[PDB]
Amino acid sequence: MSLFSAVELAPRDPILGLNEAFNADTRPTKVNLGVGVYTNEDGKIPLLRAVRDAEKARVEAGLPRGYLPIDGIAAYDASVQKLLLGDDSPLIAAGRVVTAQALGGTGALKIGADFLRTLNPKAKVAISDPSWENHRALFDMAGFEVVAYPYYDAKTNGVNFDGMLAALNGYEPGTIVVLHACCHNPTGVDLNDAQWAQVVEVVKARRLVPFLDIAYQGFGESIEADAAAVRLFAAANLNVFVSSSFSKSFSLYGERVGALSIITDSKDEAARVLSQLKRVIRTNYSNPPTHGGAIVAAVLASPELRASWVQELGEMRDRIRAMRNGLVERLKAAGIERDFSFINAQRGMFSYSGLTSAQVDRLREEFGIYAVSTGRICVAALNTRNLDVVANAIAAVLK
Amino acid sequence: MSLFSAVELAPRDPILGLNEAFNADTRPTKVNLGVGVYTNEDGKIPLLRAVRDAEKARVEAGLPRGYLPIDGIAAYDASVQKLLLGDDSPLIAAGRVVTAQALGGTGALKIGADFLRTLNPKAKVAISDPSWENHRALFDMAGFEVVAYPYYDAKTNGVNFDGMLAALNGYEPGTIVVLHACCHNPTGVDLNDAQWAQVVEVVKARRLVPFLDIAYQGFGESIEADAAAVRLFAAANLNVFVSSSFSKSFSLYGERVGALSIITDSKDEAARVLSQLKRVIRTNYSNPPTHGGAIVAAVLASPELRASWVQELGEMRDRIRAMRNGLVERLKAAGIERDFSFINAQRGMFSYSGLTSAQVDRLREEFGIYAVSTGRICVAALNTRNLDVVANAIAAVLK
Repeated sequence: MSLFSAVELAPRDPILGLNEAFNADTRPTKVNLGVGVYTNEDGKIPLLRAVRDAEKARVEAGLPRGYLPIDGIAAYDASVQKLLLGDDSPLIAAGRVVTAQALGGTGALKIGADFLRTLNPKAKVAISDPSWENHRALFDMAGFEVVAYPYYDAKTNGVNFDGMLAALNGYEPGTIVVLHACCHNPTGVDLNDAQWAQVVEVVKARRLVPFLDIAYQGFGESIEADAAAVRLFAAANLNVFVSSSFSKSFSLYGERVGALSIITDSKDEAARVLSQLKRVIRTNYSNPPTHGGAIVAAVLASPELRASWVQELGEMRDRIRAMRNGLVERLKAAGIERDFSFINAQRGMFSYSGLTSAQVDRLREEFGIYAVSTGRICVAALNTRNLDVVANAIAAVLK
Repeated sequence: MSLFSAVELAPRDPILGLNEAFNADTRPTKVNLGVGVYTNEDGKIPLLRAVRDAEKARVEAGLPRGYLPIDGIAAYDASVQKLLLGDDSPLIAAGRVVTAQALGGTGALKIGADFLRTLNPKAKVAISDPSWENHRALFDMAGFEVVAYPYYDAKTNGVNFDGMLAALNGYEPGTIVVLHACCHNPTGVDLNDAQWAQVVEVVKARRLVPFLDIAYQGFGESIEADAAAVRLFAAANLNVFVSSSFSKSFSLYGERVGALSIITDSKDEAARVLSQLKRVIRTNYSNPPTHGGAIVAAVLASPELRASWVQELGEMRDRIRAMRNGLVERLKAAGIERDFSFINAQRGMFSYSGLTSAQVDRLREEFGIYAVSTGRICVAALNTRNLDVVANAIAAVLK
């Protein structure tokens, strides 16, 4: 009968079990492919040059640290909109886009979810099959029933687009559809620009609410190309929600730098929407933190710093591609039955390897190489120092 | 039929209107007593020497920015507990205290509220009459009905403590009672230590859930004394929620550094409670920002920095005291018959001046002194350069 006596232990994230086993493994050569960050060859997170440079310049200014506005640093908010929509967006010019700084991509999703709940608390939320675990968890906690649209096709290592479109073609008006812009998490399987056009047409025709989640702008093809899906929705004169993150693109995970952007029909509608979004932020955490956002805003505003960022993010994009192709080449040379060509078609930090749970267990026990029970691997955790070890271990497990 | 067509324009924050008026006043002797932050003799928000040093050390170290644990930097959480409960707390030793890094005091209130809603969604929340405006808004948005206990007594400039106790004695088991630990915001009227003892007794007897809000530890009497209310609840073996903030005490408003602490009955219960708190954090913003928390942790861990902080916090405490007494002295010298003793009895950044709305209007129009319509003034906005203009204006409006 005490206040907490009925409190249960929360469900364990299945990652915790993987990390526990990895950590207890006394072999000095072990590889964790279950992570969700981009690492360097020492298994550590890089500090980007543009970030280091910006921080060094800013700390010398010794600035006071009063509160930011509820919706964050205005210049940051403006730079985010241009990064997403393009410098010459007519929506920006018409004052139709609302952007609030947020606590990463996660925070943006939350503030969007909470605002959406006030608009129509009977709407359902549709996510990809499968999706980044916190999509379902976040929207369910925000009060929504969550359903999944067909997406990943294990038989083809691609997208079951027919199943996706058929699902969308059955959703009721107001259903919130959570769409990865690119670099699908956790599978790496992405839609092409033509499949995106069909998605936009159905969302429009059925009055669905698209909620784009763009956490990897720059990891797919290019900074500009990776925004394509967001811009297609923008061009369609839809109300669109966009959660964006700089956690990965700036290697700034732990500073919690993202944004929620909403496309509205008018300046007046933008003002009303922002006014309500401010309430939802203020009663959660008042106003956002300064450091991360200030640094991203500084990098984006400086031609030199921005060019350094573009270059480095491109090197990260390209290293992932080199690892993807190196794994494919090696598994081919190894004489494996399974064709791993799909690894080059998948994009971003992850791939669904297609290893069975049994094969993943063998890979761990026999070789100290840790993949997720789903077959997920973080290709961003491969480097020239472990690539051959990993490829040879896979070749061994696959017979 | 459009998605946002029913969205209303939220009511605008009245303080913005006051600030904009203040900024549109051309009189260079104007003073804004409607603010909510500490400023120094020079009228600036201070960057504390200890923070300057910790920040410089952090940035120049060139450190990467991986994700923090969901519950933040463990060393920071540990330092918070000892700051609140004392180094030799037997509850800390027994593993009974849960502490999660939070997005300021506000964020701590939010995570606590969301957790409480899962425990018992029918509980009501009782706040002081009056209270920091975001108390009512935050708990309402989190799904609670909010009531107010009698507290500030306009006729005595003190506390209606009989009314307060009568209210608590009428509340049902499970009622969450939000209690300012010291430096009451917005009145500056605090409970004495005999009063606190009775509040603990009633909370215990009536099975109420105390939620302490300690945003000004160090601004009342001392760092240790200011935690007395918290320690009294801890000593009574009650399950107590504590939102603590470093926004004011470290002058780190814009970095969002605070914490939620919860006293539980056992190490096992602490594990189950923490796990649930993690779930509430993860589905909100995933994990907290690093920069401000790293700075606080460093200050508290570095003897030389901690000592600098103690000194400088004491100087802020002492400057407010100097402003309160300097105001009282000048009003007496100006020949005001009213007893302003209460300005010296009241503690922290705010006082209710007792001016009527119409007297506040005249202070603005005639003298360019901007007070809130409630008569609230920020005594930390006074300094030696504006004390006479403020005292002379107040005297003019009071015969």
